[PDB]
Amino acid sequence: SNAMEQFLDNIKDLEVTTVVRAQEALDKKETATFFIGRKTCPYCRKFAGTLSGVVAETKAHIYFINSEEPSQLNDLQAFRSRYGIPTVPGFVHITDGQINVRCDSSMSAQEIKDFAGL
Repeated sequence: SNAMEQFLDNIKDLEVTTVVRAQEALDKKETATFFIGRKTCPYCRKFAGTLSGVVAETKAHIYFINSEEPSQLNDLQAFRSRYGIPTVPGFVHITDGQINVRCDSSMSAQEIKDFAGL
């Protein structure tokens, strides 16, 4: 749909990756932030609009994980189960071996910046 195409535009400057890359950030004590969601969900689309603006404003590097990528089905299931992400959108901030998860499509620009340490 037109709205899904707007989603693809909104996420154009996010870096597509997988849950394995998030686990690497945990294990290596890296700081990295991930938006996990799907273009097909209106709440993911709302969140992606807000996030898009934050990325444009800050020039931040934030990752995107497609929560319905066919080739990633059981890795996604396992990660979402292990880290408590039963709905999308999910916003995941990893730093110093610690993971923080928020599943709330309404997060404001400031809340997003606060959460991602921007």
